[PDB]
Amino acid sequence: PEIKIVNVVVSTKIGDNIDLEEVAMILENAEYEPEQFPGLVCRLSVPKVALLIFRSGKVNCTGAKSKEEAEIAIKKIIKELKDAGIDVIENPEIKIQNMVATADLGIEPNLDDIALMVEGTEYEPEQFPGLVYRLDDPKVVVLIFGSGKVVITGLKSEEDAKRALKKILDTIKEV
Amino acid sequence: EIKIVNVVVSTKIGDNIDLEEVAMILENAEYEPEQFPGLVCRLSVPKVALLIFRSGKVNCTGAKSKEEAEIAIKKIIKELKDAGIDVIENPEIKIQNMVATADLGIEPNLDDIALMVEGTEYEPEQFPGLVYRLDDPKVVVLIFGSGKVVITGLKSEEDAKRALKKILDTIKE
Amino acid sequence: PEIKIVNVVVSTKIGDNIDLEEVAMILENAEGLVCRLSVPKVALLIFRSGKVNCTGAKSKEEAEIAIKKIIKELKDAGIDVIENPEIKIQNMVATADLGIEPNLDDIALMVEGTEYEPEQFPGLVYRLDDPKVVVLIFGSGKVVITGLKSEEDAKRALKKILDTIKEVQ
Amino acid sequence: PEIKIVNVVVSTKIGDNIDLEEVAMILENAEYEPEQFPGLVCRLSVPKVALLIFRSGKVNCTGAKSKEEAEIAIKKIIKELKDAGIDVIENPEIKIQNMVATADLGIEPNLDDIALMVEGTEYEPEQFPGLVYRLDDPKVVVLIFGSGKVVITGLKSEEDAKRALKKILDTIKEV
Repeated sequence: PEIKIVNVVVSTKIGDNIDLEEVAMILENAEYEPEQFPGLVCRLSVPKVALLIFRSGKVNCTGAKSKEEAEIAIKKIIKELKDAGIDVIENPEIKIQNMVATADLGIEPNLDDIALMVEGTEYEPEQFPGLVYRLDDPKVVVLIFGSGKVVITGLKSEEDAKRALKKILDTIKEV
Repeated sequence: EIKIVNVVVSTKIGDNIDLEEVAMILENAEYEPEQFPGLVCRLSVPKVALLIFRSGKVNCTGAKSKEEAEIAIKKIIKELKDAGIDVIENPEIKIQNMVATADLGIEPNLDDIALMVEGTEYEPEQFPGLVYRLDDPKVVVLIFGSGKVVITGLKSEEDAKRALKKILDTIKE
Repeated sequence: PEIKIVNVVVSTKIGDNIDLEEVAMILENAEGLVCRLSVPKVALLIFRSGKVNCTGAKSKEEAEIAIKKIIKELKDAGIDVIENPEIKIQNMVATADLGIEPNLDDIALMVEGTEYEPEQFPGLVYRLDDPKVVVLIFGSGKVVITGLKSEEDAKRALKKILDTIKEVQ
Repeated sequence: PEIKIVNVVVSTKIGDNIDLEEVAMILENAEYEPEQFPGLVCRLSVPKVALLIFRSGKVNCTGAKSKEEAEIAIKKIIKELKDAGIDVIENPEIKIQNMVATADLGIEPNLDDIALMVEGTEYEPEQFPGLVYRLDDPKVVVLIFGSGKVVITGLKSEEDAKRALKKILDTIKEV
């Protein structure tokens, strides 16, 4: 009946007008094909994250379990580039773009009843698992599974995750 | 390329509905006034469910189309009217939601998309498929590794096509 | 404080390998090829490459109107054009009011990446790295933010500016 | 067109754990409000330069016409603190952090032309005088006025100011 943040998506900027051809030589597991895509994708083994680095120096990062874990990943790559003589932003702003939270309702819900009794939900066991439920405040998408597991996506903060859960729990309560 | 798999519809069938009597009239009707104030009636063929309130409000799920829902509703209304309940004979049926499906034709790289397209969420350990929430039109899109796309929150088949176009354009752009 | 977008610069592509000398025949006004519209009041610079640059629009949508209107003219004269081309914001000017009149000498000493020299230019110049913008701060408290690619970035820029200036006064 | 340096911003470190209360006791024109702001401000009249001094020993100095002028001012302050019995480094290295350079194009530029034809420029005469032009090498901000006056900021060296001027001139030439 409590929020667990399980993954975050973060944006940052680690430099300006970066030479991606040089970056691709420095970094490990760096995929760079300028004829096919503009960005460079770096998949870190430790921590287990993927980073997309643009010539502008903007970076998108997926896979981290938390902001702090994304921060380690980002700063590890900043150090690699700095050490190789790239001009970097050494303590970048790490902005949360998305958070994914889980909770367990503690009961196995009847998704057919929810789908019929709660407005703005959909459910089609043949097409996808679980029930989809969009909230307007906070602006999230909620997935509720037969196990009682709940997944909240689109979140901007842990506080919003808490607000989301209250609303979910209060709506399910009638049912 | 858009196929509608289910609809959710609403209607208004009357004003002062005695749910206890409705429960006597309809087969397989779930009514427990203390727990929830609405009556549930589930049909097996078609696999369609109605929720009926004392206010006369009706919600309906499980139908493949608005027309199939309308047939379900009309049948139930006739049972109630014949028993003596004051109901509206031809109520207006309003689409509240849909599940629409499409195929990309390719097996997409969801990792790339989650990395490359802002406003998407992909966490395969939680849920298969990428979640892509839109505002114009206001829909939730799920994209699967197979290339299957499910579009939910729709109010019409034409918003589905707007949604699908924006999806395809974004994954290109 | 609220941000006002005062101008945008947008780029697009209306095709490839345009013959500019024959474009000046179709579009009234054409000094690549410079074209000036009255409604909306915008200017467009078209290269043979197909690239278009546009200044003067209040918004992306105003620019979109001007580009679409000149596309529809080129189309009819037999030039091969893209009808709904992707338009991209290249720059903006955003303005805000701090809500206080700042001490520009205080900021120039106490905040790094600022310069101030009233005899050469009015206002204090403040460079940010993320978002990568140039900010002009005036004694009136008025700020001008340039180098922007989005309104979200203008919001992010102002938050950082206000926060740094709160630390000064 | 020739570069004139009009001002410099310099930094240095004058010691390790400087007692700012005692610095305020001896520097005339010293502003120190530790509850409001951690640094001490000293504003010199001759020459018109200002210093910001931190407990870390970090010093930032604005107003000087040159690095040397700034160093002279800093050493005068150091002598007072040394004379006062405050532990200071007597031979600090003065680092240029910023400079304002000016030049004259020799022509009265058509700023509207430049705003259209040169990328990374902005011009909004109702909001500010001059056209704003950012360079990435050297990393500077340039303001160009209808008079032909050019101001270059963000400079780390006089040599970089010259390199900036060549690029500005080359750009205007193409317009």
